[PDB]
Amino acid sequence: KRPKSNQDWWPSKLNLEILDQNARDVGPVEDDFDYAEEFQKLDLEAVKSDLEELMTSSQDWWPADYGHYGPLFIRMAWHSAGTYRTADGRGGAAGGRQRFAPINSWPDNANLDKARRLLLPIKQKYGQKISWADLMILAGNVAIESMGFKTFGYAGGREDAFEEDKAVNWGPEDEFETQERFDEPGEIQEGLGASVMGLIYVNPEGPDGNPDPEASAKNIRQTFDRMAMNDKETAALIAGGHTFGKVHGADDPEENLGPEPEAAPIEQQGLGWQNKNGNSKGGEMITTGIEGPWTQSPTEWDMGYINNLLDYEWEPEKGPGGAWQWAPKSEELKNSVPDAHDPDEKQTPMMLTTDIALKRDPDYREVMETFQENPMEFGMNFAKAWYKLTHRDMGPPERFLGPEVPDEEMIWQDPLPDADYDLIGDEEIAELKEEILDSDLSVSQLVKTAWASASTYRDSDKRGGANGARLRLEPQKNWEVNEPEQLETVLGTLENIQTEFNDSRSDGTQVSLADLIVLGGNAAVEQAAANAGYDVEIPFEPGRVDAGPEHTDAPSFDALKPKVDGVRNYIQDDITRPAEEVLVDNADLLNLTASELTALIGGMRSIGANYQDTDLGVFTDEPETLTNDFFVNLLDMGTEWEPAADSEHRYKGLDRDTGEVKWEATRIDLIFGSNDRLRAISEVYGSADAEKKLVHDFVDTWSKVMKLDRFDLE
Amino acid sequence: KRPKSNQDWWPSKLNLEILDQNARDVGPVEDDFDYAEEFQKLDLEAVKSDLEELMTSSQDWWPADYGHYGPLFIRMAWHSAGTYRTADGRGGAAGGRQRFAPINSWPDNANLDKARRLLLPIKQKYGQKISWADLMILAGNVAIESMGFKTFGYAGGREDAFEEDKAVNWGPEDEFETQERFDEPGEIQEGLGASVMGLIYVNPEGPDGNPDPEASAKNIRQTFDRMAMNDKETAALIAGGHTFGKVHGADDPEENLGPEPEAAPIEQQGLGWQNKNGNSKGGEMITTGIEGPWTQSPTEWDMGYINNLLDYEWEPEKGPGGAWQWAPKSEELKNSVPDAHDPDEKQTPMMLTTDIALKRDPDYREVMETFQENPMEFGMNFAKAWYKLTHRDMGPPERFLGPEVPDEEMIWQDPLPDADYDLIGDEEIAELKEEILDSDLSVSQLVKTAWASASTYRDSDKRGGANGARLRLEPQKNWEVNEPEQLETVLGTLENIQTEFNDSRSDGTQVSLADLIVLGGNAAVEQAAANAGYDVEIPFEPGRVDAGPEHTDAPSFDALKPKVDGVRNYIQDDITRPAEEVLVDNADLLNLTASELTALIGGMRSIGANYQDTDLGVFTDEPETLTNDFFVNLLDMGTEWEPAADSEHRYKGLDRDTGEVKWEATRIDLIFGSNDRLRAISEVYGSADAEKKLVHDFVDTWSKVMKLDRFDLE
Ligand code: HEM
Ligand code: HEM
Repeated sequence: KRPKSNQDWWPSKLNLEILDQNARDVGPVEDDFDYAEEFQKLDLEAVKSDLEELMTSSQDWWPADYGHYGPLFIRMAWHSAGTYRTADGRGGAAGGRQRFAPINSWPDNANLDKARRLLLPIKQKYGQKISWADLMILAGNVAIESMGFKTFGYAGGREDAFEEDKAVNWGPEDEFETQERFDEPGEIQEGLGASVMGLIYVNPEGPDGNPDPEASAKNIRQTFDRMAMNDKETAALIAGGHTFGKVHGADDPEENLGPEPEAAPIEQQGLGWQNKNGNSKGGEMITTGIEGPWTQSPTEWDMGYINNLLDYEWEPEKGPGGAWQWAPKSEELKNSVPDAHDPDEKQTPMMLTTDIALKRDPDYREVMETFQENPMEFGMNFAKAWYKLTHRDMGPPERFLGPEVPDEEMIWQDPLPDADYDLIGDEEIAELKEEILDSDLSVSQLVKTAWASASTYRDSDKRGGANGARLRLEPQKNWEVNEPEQLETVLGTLENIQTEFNDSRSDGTQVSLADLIVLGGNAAVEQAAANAGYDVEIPFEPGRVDAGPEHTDAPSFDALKPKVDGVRNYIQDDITRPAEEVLVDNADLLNLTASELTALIGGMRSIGANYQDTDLGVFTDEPETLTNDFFVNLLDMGTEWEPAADSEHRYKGLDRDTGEVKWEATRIDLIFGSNDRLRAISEVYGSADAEKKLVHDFVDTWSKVMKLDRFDLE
Repeated sequence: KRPKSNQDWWPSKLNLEILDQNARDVGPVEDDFDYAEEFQKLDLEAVKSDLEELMTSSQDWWPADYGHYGPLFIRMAWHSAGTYRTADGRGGAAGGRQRFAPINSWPDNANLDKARRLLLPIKQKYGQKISWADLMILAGNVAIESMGFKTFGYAGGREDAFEEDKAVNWGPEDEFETQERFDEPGEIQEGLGASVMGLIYVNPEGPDGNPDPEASAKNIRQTFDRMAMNDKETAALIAGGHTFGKVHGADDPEENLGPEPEAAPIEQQGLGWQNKNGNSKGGEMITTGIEGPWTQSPTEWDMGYINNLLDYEWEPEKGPGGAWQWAPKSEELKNSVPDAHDPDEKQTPMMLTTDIALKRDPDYREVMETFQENPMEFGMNFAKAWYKLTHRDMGPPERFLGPEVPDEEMIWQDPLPDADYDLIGDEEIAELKEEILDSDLSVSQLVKTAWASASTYRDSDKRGGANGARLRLEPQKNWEVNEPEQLETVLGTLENIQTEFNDSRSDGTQVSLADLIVLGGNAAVEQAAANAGYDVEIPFEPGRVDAGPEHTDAPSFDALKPKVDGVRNYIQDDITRPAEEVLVDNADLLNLTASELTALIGGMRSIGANYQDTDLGVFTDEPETLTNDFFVNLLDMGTEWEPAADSEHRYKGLDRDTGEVKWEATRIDLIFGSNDRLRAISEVYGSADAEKKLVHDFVDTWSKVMKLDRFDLE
């Protein structure tokens, strides 16, 4: 048989495997392989041209609906991106992870295995010059254009992954298609982008299986919100999407379909959901168990969805697949649509409960009425929403590659202004460094501030970072954890230095505040390393610009607000998970390994950049002196730890003999002396001959983070 | 709140996580770090001195029994190495994985956490000069020595790991201290080195908690047997070991012992089994539940154990912990032992069912009585057994470091003779290759033999390999998988070449057959790459020697016989687990990553090197031509797969269109097209631009395997 993981014996075991994924890069791709350069060689048109032909080139193992694969492809692209949550920036189409488990075997993704397979020849024909990730999205764009609708634009740059993202928590559900995340529609558990396990957003039949339109709209609203989309956008996407294709439910899924890809027989070769009677189906295709098309020309762009929905009355019912769907009360629409694979046959259009919801909900109804009224208005709303949906997790404008990239930059891209001046030289740097070090700013003020600036970055959707100095703008400048008043004192001193330096210059040379913040932090760290007798030259990359409120959709940054900050030992008093889990989860967003996280926090405590300047976890007598004191003192058996009475996050380190309190700390600090893998790393650094190693590891990690968002020069 | 791994949703999903461990090296240690080197700097004498000192430096947080930690440390090293199994070479102490879960939290390791803790100060003092793995075994040694007994020797070199070995399969059970592996004592499930999940070998209370000295001996023998130990060794170890220390269990641990390390509070800093009524008590100490010493002088080496067990008779009785144990029927030995912690108290000796199993079982008594007669024979066997027990998973002599390594090289180290001649230069290396390609031996044959010669290497215990050429000796020359008669022929031709080469040498240069075997493969791989238009030169390391049958424990090599071999597509028709699972398991013994495996096999099928020259998986038109034809043809949807009629491992690839039989394959071939992650790699290599990459990735993987045992170069 198979082994048994440690998570099985102890459920609460810290999941450090998410950090290990950051150590190596599974897959056969070279380390020095620059995907950007490869795509830069791709001939996008030839690919789009080939996809054009595929659109109507039906293979027998999965005959095209209406002799056109367009609709199916669209559903595939939309699902590839639709798993995206704003809370952590994970999911999405950035890695093309729909291809790996568990996503590839999600109920909602039924038969998308066949759609991906169809792209296999083209994918092999261009090879590394196009990722599955970029390809699935482009397959949607081409599909949409081929059926008569122009797209706002397209961009390449999405690098394929070679495994699932272990960091993503898809929910508490223990079974697919079931939910334990909401008691009332619109009341889903924090951080989740769906209302049901295995589904992209909501249950197509209605909440909890009930054909309640009004209720459906509440979950549609919340789920989409948690995906960075409003009413206009949601309505446009749902309506523009269902303008094409159909839903397949010839018969009940729970009896006619085989195991999902992951549970399928090896001779299936990655496919799954094999239909008992056959998979080369047409008039018997089953996907979700719901049957029928939405419009009269499922392969053409038009006002078919909106007109069918708004101009006719619909009644709930049980379809041939035994699932909820709606039909018209009139005989006008009956048999007005040709059968997906048959000539001598017509089909009556249908409507999902989630569709009736755009009509029953009063706000979705205004928006929909507007659209029906102005096709041009609905067209662009859909064009722009589609473009945002499929590029939302790619990062700033610098990352979007190719000839079809819109000259216009959207706000959600968190655009950065150009630096219209000359970059400071090696001489100005040392100059400004001393200037800063001469101010009344402590090493802890400079470190804390630079940490607040760069720590907002998250590798999941390439958002945040220290470039742009958004830390001084809303909402970051007012986040509790950034100690607003404290931050203001520091930012003032730096802005003055920026002004003074900018004025005295007589050659167009200027220095951005965003740049000074980080530099002032490298200086503080160097100084802390100097107070311990270590000469270190921290690499500084000048070039960061200062973004303005006009380049910041303030409300969207609230998503990057940390609930826990290891480095500053901050724990919001309401988190559900234990501090350490969030610690690890946040660490993963900064691409840290268990070791890098360990060196960071450890080195930090010796310095003392704590929130509200506490001493929690500061196991040293010489603060602002970079040493391995944290590990040495933490591991001292002479000291014993116990929870602090009437405390929720505080712990006391007592002398096992005298009983006297020696230190105070949190789970963030203690986790490195309890978890077996981490304690093992704390022993290396806590050894008598490793201080220099720690100093250097801490610096490396500190430098890595400061530059995380420096995409332009990667 | 934690990501529900793909493991739960699909309990049968291939576990590629073990191959992922080979892609990266978790832990804060530099790539260019040579432990064996940092070790050479270590003043071993200083370490031993501090170790003997620590032996009588009791810590208030865990008082030293009898005022000496020696016995406890002996157990620590005992359990540290006693988890080794010859079947896969896993377990052991060569990595010191006792520190990591699940091992560190196994019921049989209760309180061993305090034992490893007592060694923290020392480990810290010496840092990278001594690994935890080497320190634990060195502590057991030093523990015995200070108790009047010299050790046969000691060798450092065990590299510290920073995580468990996810590749180890400890058993099918779903709970600790319960077994579902054996009905009758001695009918244990093959592949397992213990009779009960969570134990090192067996249950100290006898099979299923039943004090049946006879049945206990039946398992005591199969366990030690599966751990490379015979009767004499089994008796000496157990007896010599129990000549020290006692068994603790003042009360029932089932109700007086806190959570095990992994499930203990964070304040307990990695420690576990917190005594409910005072952990610093000492007098009140609970570990396994059984209470009492074996000898009247627990801190003195002598015949106390064998004397008490043989000179008197014992009877069953539930001890002060609810566990089965024995005591003297006669009241002569009553209070013959001083109390471990109470200066004003005495205590009566006790024996475990495992200690009575040695008296009852025939072949055991014979040994025990021979020992009692000759105290020296007991010594020579125990000393040598203790040395074999703590070093058998470290590899050949090449890997034994330090100033205390015995000069006499043991048989279990699988010694290799010294080349008594001059190596061959690039000049001769070139000739030899051109000469092997002039023979009538085909690429297939050459490639196949080289693989048979090296594939036996396993990273777990560093055994097997192409150096020594055991392939031509017993038992390997007669392994079904090697095709004896075929192997016979190939070697003959190679030997004739070795001959004609050595005889023509006007100097002292001579070529081993071992080198020639590997030099044949390399040249054959280059030829195959040449027929594909790629000119490649594989790096070759001359210097291997030919081992003789004299210094070869033929029987102990059966554990290296594989039941599956993807390169040659060999599948034993008795393997319980699915072929692909074994394929992965073995690939881990070779330290290959998902990618490497994939390239290896895919490239190999284009060459055609199957067991019995079958056309299984050979999806190519031009064999012995290294290309990416395997991936191109495995991925072609124009082909459909299905299980073969009346065949266990066979699958046929028909033409979706015609229905004509296109290819034939086995799960080993088809897995690369079914598993999500593996398929991701196959698509890379099967692209219209991957061939050259595959050829190079193939050579590098092949070149790697050929050198797995070349420690001498490391
Ligand atoms: C409130 C969120 C929505 C709900 C619950 C939902 C619903 C569903 C259901 C149940 C199906 C049928 C699949 C099948 O049986 O084959 C389908 C697909 C389809 N979806 Fe939607 N979806 C949502 C929206 C979106 C968006 C946001 C768009 C695209 C911008 C779009 C896309 C399409 C197209 C083109 C098809 C038909 C594919 C074909 O004919 O193969 N969907 N959807
Ligand atoms: C069939 C195999 C054996 C069984 C099931 C077994 C049994 C046990 C158990 C139940 C304990 C006591 C744990 C406790 O209460 O603290 C103990 C330990 C002890 N064992 Fe064994 N053992 C085997 C053999 C061996 C071997 C081969 C060695 C090492 C050469 C060894 C040496 C020791 C020592 C020195 C102690 C006492 C530790 C102390 O004072 O704290 N044993 N054993």
